[PDB]
Amino acid sequence: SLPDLKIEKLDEGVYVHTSFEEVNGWGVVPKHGLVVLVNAEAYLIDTPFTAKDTEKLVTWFVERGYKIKGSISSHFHSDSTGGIEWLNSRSIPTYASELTNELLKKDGKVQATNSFSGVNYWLVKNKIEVFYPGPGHTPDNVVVWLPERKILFGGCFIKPYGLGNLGDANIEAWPKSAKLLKSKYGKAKLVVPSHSEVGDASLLKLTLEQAVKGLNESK
Ligand SMILES: C[C@H](CS)C(=O)N1CCC[C@H]1C(=O)O
Ligand SMILES: [Zn+2]
Ligand SMILES: [Zn+2]
Repeated sequence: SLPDLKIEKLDEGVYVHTSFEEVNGWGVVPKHGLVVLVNAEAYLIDTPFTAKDTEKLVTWFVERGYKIKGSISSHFHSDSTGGIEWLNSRSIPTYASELTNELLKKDGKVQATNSFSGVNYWLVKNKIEVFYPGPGHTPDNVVVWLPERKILFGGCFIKPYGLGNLGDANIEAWPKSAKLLKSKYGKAKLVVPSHSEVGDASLLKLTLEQAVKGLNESK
């Protein structure tokens, strides 16, 4: 029996959702996601692994009087995009980078309805920003920045302890992308990784260090 979906407040207008799956060859993997509230509207940062969890997550917010305005997926893997098919079926707007959509189509998965290309994208002006630091954990990975709180959702890019599965990784690119991310978001109050506990800006440094080590052990 896996743990039930968890929803907890991280900051004003910000909640973290945690979902769990048994992953072949990796054991039980926890996935952190965010829900960001603007007025009476709610935005999903990453979907839980499954439609069932995504439906539960949406319901929890709908019950509390919020309209689900949009969803954004950090990268193509199912821990970020699992709910897209369901969200699309409910006509709830879904967002991903053009690269992520290309990779999804490739993986035989349902694509986000809306896509953006380019480094910066403001899902909500002045409140939610998507940033692409370049290839790392995957070619398409992006981070989400909340300026009003200085909270960065690292997603699966942030890897303090180990890089994890390198199957889709760009090992050569990653240290450079990490350096770029650290320079841009060193100011961050909080960093929320996908697969590990919430932390301060130091997670950016650790990720860069891990990325360099991985490339080296790699040579
Ligand atoms: C469900 C995730 C996809 S990012 C996964 O398989 N793993 C494998 C180990 C932890 C985590 C990771 O690569 O970050
Ligand atoms: Zn991944
Ligand atoms: Zn992941």
